[PDB]
Amino acid sequence: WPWQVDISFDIESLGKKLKDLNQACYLINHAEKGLGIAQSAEVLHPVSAFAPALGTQSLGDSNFRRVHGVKYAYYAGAMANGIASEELVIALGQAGILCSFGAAGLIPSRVEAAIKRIQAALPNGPYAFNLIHSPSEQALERGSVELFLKHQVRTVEASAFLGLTPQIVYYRAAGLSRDASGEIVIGNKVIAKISRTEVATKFMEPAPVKILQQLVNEGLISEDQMLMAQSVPMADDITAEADSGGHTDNRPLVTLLPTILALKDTIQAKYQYKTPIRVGAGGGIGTPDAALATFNMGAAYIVTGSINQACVEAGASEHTRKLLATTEMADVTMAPAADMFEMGVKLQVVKRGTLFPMRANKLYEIYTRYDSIEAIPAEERQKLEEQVFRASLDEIWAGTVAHFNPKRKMALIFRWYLGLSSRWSNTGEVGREMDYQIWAGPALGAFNAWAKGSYLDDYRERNAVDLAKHLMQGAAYQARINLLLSQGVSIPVSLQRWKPLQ
Amino acid sequence: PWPWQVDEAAISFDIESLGKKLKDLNQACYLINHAEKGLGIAQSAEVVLHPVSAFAPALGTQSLGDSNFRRVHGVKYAYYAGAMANGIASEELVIALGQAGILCSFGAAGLIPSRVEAAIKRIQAALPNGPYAFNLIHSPSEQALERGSVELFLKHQVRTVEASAFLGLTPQIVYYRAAGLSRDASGEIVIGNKVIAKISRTEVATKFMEPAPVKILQQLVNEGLISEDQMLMAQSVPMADDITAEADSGGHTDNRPLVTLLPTILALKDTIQAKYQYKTPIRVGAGGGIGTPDAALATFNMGAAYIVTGSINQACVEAGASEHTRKLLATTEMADVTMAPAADMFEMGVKLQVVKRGTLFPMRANKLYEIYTRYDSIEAIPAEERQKLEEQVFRASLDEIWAGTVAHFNERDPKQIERALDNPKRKMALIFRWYLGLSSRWSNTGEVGREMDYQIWAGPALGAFNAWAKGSYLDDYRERNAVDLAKHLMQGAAYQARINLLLSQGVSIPVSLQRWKP
Ligand SMILES: Cc1cc2nc3c(=O)[nH]c(=O)nc-3n(C[C@H](O)[C@H](O)[C@H](O)COP(=O)(O)O)c2cc1C
Ligand SMILES: Cc1cc2nc3c(=O)[nH]c(=O)nc-3n(C[C@H](O)[C@H](O)[C@H](O)COP(=O)(O)O)c2cc1C
Ligand SMILES: [Ca+2]
Ligand SMILES: [Ca+2]
Repeated sequence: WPWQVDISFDIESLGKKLKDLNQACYLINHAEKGLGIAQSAEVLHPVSAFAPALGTQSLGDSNFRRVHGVKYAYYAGAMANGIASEELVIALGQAGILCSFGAAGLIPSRVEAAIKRIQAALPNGPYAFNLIHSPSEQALERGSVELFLKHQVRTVEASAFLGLTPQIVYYRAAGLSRDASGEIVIGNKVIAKISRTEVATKFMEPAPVKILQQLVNEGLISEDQMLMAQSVPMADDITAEADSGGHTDNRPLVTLLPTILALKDTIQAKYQYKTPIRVGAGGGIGTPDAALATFNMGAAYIVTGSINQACVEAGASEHTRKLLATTEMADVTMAPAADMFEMGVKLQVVKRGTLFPMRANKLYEIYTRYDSIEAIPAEERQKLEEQVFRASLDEIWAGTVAHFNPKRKMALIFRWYLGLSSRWSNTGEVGREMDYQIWAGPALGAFNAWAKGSYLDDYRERNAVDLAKHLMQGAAYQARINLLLSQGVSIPVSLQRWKPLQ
Repeated sequence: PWPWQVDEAAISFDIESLGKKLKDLNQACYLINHAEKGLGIAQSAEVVLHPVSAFAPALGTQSLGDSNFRRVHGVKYAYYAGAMANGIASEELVIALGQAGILCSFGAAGLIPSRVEAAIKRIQAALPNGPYAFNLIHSPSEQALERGSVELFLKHQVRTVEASAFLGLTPQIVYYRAAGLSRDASGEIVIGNKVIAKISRTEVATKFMEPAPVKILQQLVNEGLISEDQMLMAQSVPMADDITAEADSGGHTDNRPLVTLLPTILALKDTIQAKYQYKTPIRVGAGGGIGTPDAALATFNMGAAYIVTGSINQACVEAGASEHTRKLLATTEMADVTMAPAADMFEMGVKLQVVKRGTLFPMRANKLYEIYTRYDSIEAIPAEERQKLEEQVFRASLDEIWAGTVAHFNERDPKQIERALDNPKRKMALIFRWYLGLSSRWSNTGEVGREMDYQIWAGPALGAFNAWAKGSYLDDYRERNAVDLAKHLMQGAAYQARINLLLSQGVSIPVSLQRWKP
């Protein structure tokens, strides 16, 4: 290196200079004091190692930040039933951070209200809305899309898809237009969250002609839109969702992400889109360490979820938040999902401080083993009635009927619990604590452990914005440390990691 | 920020040339954003003609991982190929890796002592100065056997053991460690017998990071097995030099996320190292999920001293696995693995990670656990379900299987047969375990006609590998050499570090150059 200097061997000061990512670091050894650092040099103590000013903006894909209009290559993933609440979106968006409104499970009127509120607060973004695939209820998907289009909601996080549907195709294609120069403008942005290559492929490739044609025919998109749709991917960003809270197939981040990046390279080479497809990732990200790891694999951006439910902005009860602050990595497990209960799908939930997973598991065993509720041995039937429902199955069924084969009846009854248990947690239903269904992964325990001993120990002091900052600033910090280490600098262990001190 | 300038015609804008130069890790890279032709790159600069807008130093694989790991183990990369049972991590594998300066752990688990001794002799002939290791697997039921292995290792001066499946210390692993301790000419401690402990739980890591306890040491001294000075020395050095954090992986696993497990173990390391202040610090590396350069890089950059591979090595021509298996393994995609009942600890619900494409083992094994748990006894299994097992799985009556098992365990370990009845559950388990046991052997040896029952250990790392490799010469199983894979992961990781660097400076690197490809 070409520099020399004439500052500093003061350990506390070493920490301060290292942590200022807005300034370059010039490193000196000598003897003693034996590692020194300066923030200015000149083209006579020469310089042994260097780190440039590289901050949070240096992580991830700059195009992600440009396209979404955000300060970080980060987003807070949707959380069902308004858990990713209006307050959450607004707080994050006010900070220049992307967040997906948790539309899943909410009624249309509720979603409309959220749109209005969010748009009032964030007239020029950033924000996204969750569009969840609803296999059983196509009309509902159509409805959400119409709403989004009606209000010019420009960004959607598409999740739980098994491939394309006419509704997501419609959203995508309806946003396309030509600029003065004749180039395609992609007005409706899509972030497709996936865990399989088969589905990723569908979103990385253009929409099919036949679906497009029907949309033209139905008067939903224009001929040119149909044409344009054939030359742009179905999503701008692909979120690889590894092992995570909620619905998940438990794939390792370190294998999923690389696999999807491989796929990306393949598709990009084949289509040569003018704007390259981006691949980001989530699932397991609760620390600076994990955040950096994910960027380091080639993630365009990172996604958090579990840690955000723990924050004061989230639509989750005080009880629940409090409990989330104590939840360790061993305190989560797989349990039956209300959605696709019948096929045995499971989701990752909290199992300490609640009996939900045991109870859900019981409902599945019973559902699968009996023909009808009548076949359930008056025996365990009565314990269910006592411990789970707190009312005869018949009475549950009556309520259900007012909310409007025997196997189907049994499911409908059981889904009362599977469904309401999530609501109970979200709203804080008193006396129903032991039945709270609370979605979370190992990310949360990771976070908690990382934060132990800090101000973050108090659930009341957890703000989504702050968490984002820690992950991003921490990652950036640790990137600098790696750079110096790579060069043979002896950074003291106590400075090697970003910890929450303030 | 950059104090150099560069004369044109040293610069290229050529994309073929960009790639070549980026990939040359022995030379630094000076980048310039020219009005045109845009991105340029040179490998020499002035110091005052265009100014430099981005830089990457010459930094190669040696900057990855812990240099002490390399010095201590006498290897050229901070990497090791993990043990694979029943000789899957074969003599051929160990030799090929060791000959290249790459650490490999011989798969001694399940092999008989004479076989292990033969292995030792062959390996030591080929590698008189290393590097190599031997797997010492904990056998909770069978301390005499663990004892024999250590005895064999000490006899032949096998200096490096990969200690796996431990739940804590045992007198055998302690003996191994302590017996290797000597003084140098200055009186300093020499750690002759190196130990790499592979763990997934903090409770176990802790034991291996701390010194051997007084009580066991004292015992060894009393038995005449180690000297008093060796006992003294043992109190100042860790039980293991290296701790491998094993995340989600092929074979036995508790499916821990690498991105949460490794930082947890590193933090523990820091704590213990700070407490004991060992002259040579304890190190933590990691495996589980490492099948690509991206993953390798991220792992190093989390703080791993080294990386460990396992699933990908089984796929290589040196592995002690059948040609059929190896060929299969090249077809395995990331979702083509699943958890299945383990033969070892079947009854306790222990599972392991196996291939589920091109073999029905997992489906069949899972069915067995289902049946075992559901029914009181073999006689209670619905006639037609039991029939389908006999046709499709056992290829014989359950009573014929039982017959063989009795005969077998009566010559080997009659305790099982005794214990197992009156108690139909245990008898049923014993019968089912016949399949769980042999299915591995079938794969390893390539039993003809038992292809759909092959038990083949593997995690998603293999799938990621296959995806990474797709379209390359590596598509052909016959072209997969362990050394080559190691080198690809190491060099690729180095390459990606440079790419990341440059990207972080805002350099527009073409998508096709962002990842290291075969
Ligand atoms: C309580 C909770 C609710 C969630 N709800 C949704 C949802 O409705 N739709 C969706 O696509 N993802 C949902 N997610 C997934 C997150 O958006 C994110 O992808 C995931 O949580 C990241 O993994 P992590 O849990 O390891 O952080 C939810 C996650 C949690 C923890
Ligand atoms: C087929 C196979 C056999 C293995 N046998 C052993 C063994 O006998 N002892 C052991 O400690 N680890 C064993 N392992 C684990 C590997 O040594 C290594 O730790 C692990 O495979 C790395 O994770 P990965 O599968 O994601 O690469 C085995 C792994 C595989 C795939
Ligand atoms: Ca999820
Ligand atoms: Ca394993």
